Amino acid sequence: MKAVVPTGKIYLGSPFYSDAQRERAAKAKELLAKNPSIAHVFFPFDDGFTDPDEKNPEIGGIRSMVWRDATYQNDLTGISNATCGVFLYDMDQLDDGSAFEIGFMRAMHKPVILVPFTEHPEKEKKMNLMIAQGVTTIIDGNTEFEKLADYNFNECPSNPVRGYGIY
Amino acid sequence: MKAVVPTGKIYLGSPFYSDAQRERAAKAKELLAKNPSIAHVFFPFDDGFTDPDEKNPEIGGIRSMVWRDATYQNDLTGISNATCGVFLYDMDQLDDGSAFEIGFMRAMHKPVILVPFTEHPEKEKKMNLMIAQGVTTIIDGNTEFEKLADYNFNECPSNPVRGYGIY
Amino acid sequence: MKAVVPTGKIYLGSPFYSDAQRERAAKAKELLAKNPSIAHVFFPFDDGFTDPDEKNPEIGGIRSMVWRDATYQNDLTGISNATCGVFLYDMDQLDDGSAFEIGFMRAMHKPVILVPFTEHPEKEKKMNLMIAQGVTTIIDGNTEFEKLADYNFNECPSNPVRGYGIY
Ligand SMILES: O=c1[nH]c2nccn2c2nc[nH]c12
Ligand SMILES: O=c1[nH]c2nccn2c2nc[nH]c12
Repeated sequence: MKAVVPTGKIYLGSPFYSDAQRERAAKAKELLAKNPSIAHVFFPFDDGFTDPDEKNPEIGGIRSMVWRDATYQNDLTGISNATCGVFLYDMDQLDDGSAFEIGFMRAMHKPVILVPFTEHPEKEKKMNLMIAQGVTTIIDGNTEFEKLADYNFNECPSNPVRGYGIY
Repeated sequence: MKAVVPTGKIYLGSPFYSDAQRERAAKAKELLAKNPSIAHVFFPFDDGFTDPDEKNPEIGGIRSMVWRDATYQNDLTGISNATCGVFLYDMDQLDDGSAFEIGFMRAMHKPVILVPFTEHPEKEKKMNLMIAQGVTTIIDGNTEFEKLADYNFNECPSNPVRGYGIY
Repeated sequence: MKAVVPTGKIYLGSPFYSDAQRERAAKAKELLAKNPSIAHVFFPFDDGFTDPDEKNPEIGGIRSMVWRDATYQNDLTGISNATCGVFLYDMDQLDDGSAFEIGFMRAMHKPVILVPFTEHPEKEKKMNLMIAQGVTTIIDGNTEFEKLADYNFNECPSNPVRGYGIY
């Protein structure tokens, strides 16, 4: 039914190194900010843990175990707090972090919205079975990105992945 | 304590074919709508998934696997998002869907409010052990239905099933 | 990133026998009430279940199984509804109830804020490995209690236990 207050709490999973990825994430953020069903959005790369004992940290890049633990746990906490996952999913460069997180959320029985992106529509349209069956809602990033502004995250209606060859 | 905003998110479980069942559901919805502790109510039958490749689908009839998956997942998603379950539970015609959902929610450690209905109070008062022990709060549907309007769904105080013979 | 509404739902775990304990709980409650990230706070001892069939029940005495079940379940329900745990943790008299609840919440992947108190700073600073590693954020109760008023419970940033000997 119609929610009295917004209840949607989104875990936004995405790689964040290159341009386009960062641009995708930013646009996703604005779109979600326009959605009246959303109470909160968590994006892992926004904040960050600082290890006082960590000298000259990179990103390459050997990191302290304290930093690793704190950041990983910040992400798991984000998944725990979240009601649903929204993943900006690069089909050209598969991100195993995002896949890990999708599997994690599905094991918790939480709904997962997959938002796939490709710069090669001329190439074969294929998906790993675990992703294709694991995700509960697909919203195409190249053609339907704008739907993130209107999607009812209070209820997260299903939309099974179809039209992808499956391996 | 007193909630700053309503936090109650209800999964409302009930069969929805017959008259009476539908009436029960409607009254339940109104009562819950009057409750200030509730942020959201999900009722499985309100919306629906439409499989484009499904021609002339019948309730009770053979359904496509896509529709089955999407609908089942819509319910599981509702259970996931919910903080608690409220089941309009017909003691005269046992619904195994509702029982399934009760078990699912209890396995997730979520509280379950059972709202039993009978058209034969003069008849034997008996309940299956898994339901009687599984549910955390009982509110009699014939005599206490109205309590759905005032019950504090921010905290869901317990009220164990008593007065039922157990098999 | 920034919440549209507060989403923090706190399970406040603490013993409630001594005046010192009750005072800690009270101050904690007041501090949390000032936190704009918090939607709701649950404290187990605030309310109570009353077993009509229980004659002259005594705190610390033999309790009816109905009371035991209902009360235990009220706590588990509090943990279920909660997004995170905040534990007023007496390092001088270890409370196994609170520890139980911490383990329960961590098994559910929920974040746990430990707020340790000691009146014997002269003694060695030691912690059980399961508590030190189980907890996701430590806020010292003796020196940093007030931080409960400002902490962002929408996201619950990590802060690993350091400075304690580990046994
Ligand atoms: O720096 C990060 N690398 C990274 N790989 C996977 C998740 N994350 C993550 N979340 C927050 N910061 C980071
Ligand atoms: O609500 C309670 N929770 C709880 N955990 C451990 C003991 N207790 C306790 N004793 C009386 N009421 C309670």
